[PDB]
Amino acid sequence: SSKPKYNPEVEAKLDVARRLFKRYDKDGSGQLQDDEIAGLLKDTYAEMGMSNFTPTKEDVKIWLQMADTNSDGSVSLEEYEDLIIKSLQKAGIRVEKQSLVF
Repeated sequence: SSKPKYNPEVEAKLDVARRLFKRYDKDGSGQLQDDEIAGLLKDTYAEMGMSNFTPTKEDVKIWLQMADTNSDGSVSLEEYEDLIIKSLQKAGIRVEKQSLVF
């Protein structure tokens, strides 16, 4: 019903990641399979001026487990952005999410 409250510095990075998602999602399925992720990293890496290494079905697997919460070989829009959140924390971006006491 209600969504959390993230800082303006967080969404700022989540926006650029949103376009990159659909940029590869041609099937419009809303999930980046091990294949769709193969080339995705190549671009996602360019964001940091990286060499844009070309991994394989194996490497992509270890990367999928990080983003994907179900590790079902599919990273949803919400499952992908999160991957950048963990990095944004160390990158120098303050983020806050609605967390209550269990």
